[PDB]
Amino acid sequence: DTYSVFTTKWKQLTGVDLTLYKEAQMKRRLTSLYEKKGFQSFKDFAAALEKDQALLNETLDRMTINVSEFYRNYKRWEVLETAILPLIKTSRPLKIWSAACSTGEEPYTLAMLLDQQKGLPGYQILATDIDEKALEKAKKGVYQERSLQEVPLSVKDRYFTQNANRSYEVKTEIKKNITFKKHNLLADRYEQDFDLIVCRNVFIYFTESAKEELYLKMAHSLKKNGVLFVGSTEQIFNPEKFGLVPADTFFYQKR
Ligand SMILES: Nc1ncnc2c1ncn2[C@@H]1O[C@H](CSCC[C@H](N)C(=O)O)[C@@H](O)[C@H]1O
Repeated sequence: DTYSVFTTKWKQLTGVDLTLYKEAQMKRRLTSLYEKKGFQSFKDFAAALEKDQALLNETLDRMTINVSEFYRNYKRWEVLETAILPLIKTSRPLKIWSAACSTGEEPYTLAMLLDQQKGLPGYQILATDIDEKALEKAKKGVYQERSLQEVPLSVKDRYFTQNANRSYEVKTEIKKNITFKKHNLLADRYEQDFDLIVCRNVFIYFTESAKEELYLKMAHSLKKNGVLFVGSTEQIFNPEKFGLVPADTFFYQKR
């Protein structure tokens, strides 16, 4: 099976195991991507990826639909703000994970939302992705207005400089609370004791079996009463089996 042989090679080069991704769907996206570059097989595509780092980094950067924006599904962030933050705040700083942060819109949202919380003891956000080019971009912190349409104007004025007409940059007072790190949700060790884990619009790529395994690792990585925030098409069935209780739509609390 040519995709089988290719999956083996990709795992060896990047540690990413495509057997843990929906097959028909990823197989089609990657066929499309090698064909656009005029490869004629996975075999030939694999050979180039081993010899061209840029092609490899480009391919990781193209294995999902990764366009993002601040406050993606804006009303869910008000839920987080009003309904969820009271459940998780304690006397200690909040420890947050933005798991699959892409170009950084999400973790920056989290930081700007949390900074507005007067008297919150502190906040710490780990922001991870497998895509190093997206992490590079997130670190730089420069966004075009298209990524900021849901940022309320006072928040945009407070936490970014506007450097040109539709070009803004996140201030250091926000960046300093975020650590951008290369990390594979499917393979790498998870830190522990998070108050909040935000993992949105990534599980959609994984097989049912792979994401079920990741819900249990996440439930484990939460402090008791901590919360998991998922994407607006995602759902965990029988959350009680993971020791999670649904808090509002798309939020799960560790009991
Ligand atoms: N195994 C894996 N571990 C970590 N990140 C992964 C991954 N597989 C894919 N990704 C990343 O998942 C991202 C999905 S885009 C979603 C970004 C953001 N959470 C939002 O909601 O808009 C991409 O940046 C892709 O690089």
